[PDB]
Amino acid sequence: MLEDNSSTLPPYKNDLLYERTFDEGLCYPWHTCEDSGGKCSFDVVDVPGQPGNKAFAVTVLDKGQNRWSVQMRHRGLTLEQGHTYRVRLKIWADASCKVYIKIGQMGEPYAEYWNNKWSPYTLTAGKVLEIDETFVMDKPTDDTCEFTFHLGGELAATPPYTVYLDDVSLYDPEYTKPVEYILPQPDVRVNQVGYLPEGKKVATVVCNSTQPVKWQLKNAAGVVVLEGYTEPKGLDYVHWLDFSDFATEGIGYYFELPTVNSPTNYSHPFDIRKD
Ligand SMILES: OC[C@H]1O[C@@H](O[C@H]2[C@H](O)[C@@H](O)[C@H](O)O[C@@H]2CO)[C@H](O)[C@@H](O)[C@@H]1O
Ligand SMILES: O=C([O-])C(=O)[O-]
Ligand SMILES: [Mg+2]
Ligand SMILES: [Mg+2]
Ligand code: NI
Repeated sequence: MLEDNSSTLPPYKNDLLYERTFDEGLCYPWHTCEDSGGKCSFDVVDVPGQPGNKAFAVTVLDKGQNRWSVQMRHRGLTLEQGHTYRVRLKIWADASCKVYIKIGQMGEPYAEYWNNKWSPYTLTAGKVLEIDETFVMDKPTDDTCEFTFHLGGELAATPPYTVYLDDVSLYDPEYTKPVEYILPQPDVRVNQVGYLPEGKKVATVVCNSTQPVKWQLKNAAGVVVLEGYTEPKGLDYVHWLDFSDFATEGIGYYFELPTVNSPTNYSHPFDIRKD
């Protein structure tokens, strides 16, 4: 499920970005680009001092010739004329360096629609830069935009070092992500392929009760391997089911809500595994 249930960002459905938190250990569609001598590598890693939180981590390896020689970006975005966008992120580095952040066209003529008025930011070693601001898309609608961070050339410290990105968001109240319609879902909603052992794992539960409800994780053989109570969130009634510490690989896990008087009181099957 693409929904991230971030407890501090605006609604996922109104975000132009598809990955914001990285807490499940995945970064796609975020990716690097290496150009004109630039080299880098990437991973998703835990953040020291922030338990449960993971960050997109791009290691600069060769600065290359230009600032765009090393990039981390998210493509496929449409900025709409007359709309107001809110830009939020946390970025830091384990070497003092600089970064040029922009939202613009991915190809020629490379129009830039937000770019901190053409100014790079400075990332002092270990010090977090947090951005939270708005801009108006007053140019005509463009469907070739990317949210990108240029790290190369003159912006770069002496490699190697790593730049981290987290809770990155592009919010427009008048935008709703494209949708597929889905069949009525069972009461427990999971990621239908699954989770990495080390990733955050929060399922969504809908049920009649306003109060917490008993849940059991069973393996494929139907044996209970973990139990808890849900955490009620709001309106039937939406609850969260956090099983992040469970890390045991297997195929065909599923939940059941044993006390819930519902013929759909389970989840679909899913896997925990490294793939
Ligand atoms: O074509 C090489 C490379 O271009 C990258 O875009 C750069 C471009 O090279 C540069 O002329 C312009 O001023 O900056 C942009 C980036 O904002 C592009 O990002 C790569 O995908 C492409 O392979
Ligand atoms: O903003 C829009 O037009 C939309 O939701 O596609
Ligand atoms: Mg995600
Ligand atoms: Mg995170
Ligand atoms: Ni509009």
